[PDB]
Amino acid sequence: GSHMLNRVVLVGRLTKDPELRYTPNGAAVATFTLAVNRTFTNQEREADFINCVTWRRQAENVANFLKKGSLAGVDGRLQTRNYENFVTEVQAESVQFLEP
Amino acid sequence: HMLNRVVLVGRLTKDPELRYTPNGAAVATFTLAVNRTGEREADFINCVTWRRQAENVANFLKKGSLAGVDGRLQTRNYENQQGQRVFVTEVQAESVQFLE
Amino acid sequence: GSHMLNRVVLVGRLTKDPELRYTPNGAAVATFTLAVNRTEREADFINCVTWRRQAENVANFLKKGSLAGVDGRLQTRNYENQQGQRVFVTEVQAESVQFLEP
Amino acid sequence: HMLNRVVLVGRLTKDPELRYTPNGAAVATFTLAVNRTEADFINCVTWRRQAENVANFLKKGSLAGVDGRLQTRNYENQQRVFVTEVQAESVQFLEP
Repeated sequence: GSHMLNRVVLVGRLTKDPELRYTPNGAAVATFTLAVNRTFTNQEREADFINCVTWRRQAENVANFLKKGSLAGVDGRLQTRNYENFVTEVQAESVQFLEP
Repeated sequence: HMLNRVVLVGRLTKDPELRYTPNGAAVATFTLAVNRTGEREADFINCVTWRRQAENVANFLKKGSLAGVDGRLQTRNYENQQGQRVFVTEVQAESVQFLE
Repeated sequence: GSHMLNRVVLVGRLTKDPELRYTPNGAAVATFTLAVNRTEREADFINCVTWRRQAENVANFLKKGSLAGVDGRLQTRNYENQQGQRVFVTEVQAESVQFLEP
Repeated sequence: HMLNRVVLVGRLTKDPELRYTPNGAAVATFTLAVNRTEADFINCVTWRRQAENVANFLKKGSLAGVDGRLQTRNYENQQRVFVTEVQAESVQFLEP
């Protein structure tokens, strides 16, 4: 592929504790959902709920330091896992911990 | 209130769909295939654009055309008629870029 | 004239208190510099500029040491100085400023 | 670390400049003209495989996409010189 860009940057709050597991190849994987407030206001300020996935030390740092309600920033890519009986999620290659 | 930024460059998988709201707001939708580099080879992102940007999409973009998007990631999740939670993730394109 | 994208997103700490000025037409304009840490140089100094309501909020809520997030565009204002040498200016025109300690 | 992400799409103003470091690492610099929504002229830098691709694929006026980070750098002139550049992790361009 030529001329392909895919970049996402989000800051939000985890809706619940992150879920850490390990893949068959032993790679740690931490998942979590990020509530990101919208810019505009309707009628009430709605939010968007974005599923994120992290890998290896990134996933391990997430599991140890981030909890429900923690503020976190992610930098990564949009990835899809559509199947037939669509899924979209953020593959976060960097996670910033905005709280101590 | 919180950071939310998406930038993509890919190629439309089909011709864009255009429609005007009864009040005259143009809304155009399309799906961007973005190639990666055993694992998945590409991702397919649904995009939404409004007003002049949407009229540009409909007049200049077709299946296979190269297009770039700059916007935010939003969700429109809902509960279907069968009590099942359905997840909808889309890119609200604030700016659409294309050749010519 | 077609196919152009310009997007910057940063999180950093203000190295100094923001400076608030007003244009000849009365528009508020606030400037500030962010220290953006890296993963021998430890952080990059990036000059930011904001307008109107965003500038008012920056002036009221952000001070030296405040953590801030910016989303905007890269802009350049290069010129020729008194001695005839070109000097290059790069700054972030922030469309939105997130205050991470309100 | 903190968030620092830049994405640009523009046109090279000049042919890219290919240099090498003492240990043989390729380094390519170029300037992207990005029209405002009048244009901005942003200096970019890339390394190694990406640098080699820039050198033998991009020329004056070529369209190029950049994904990277906003950084500052030091390099003596051929006086101390300080520059603000986009460090490109990936450089995208149109199939030759």
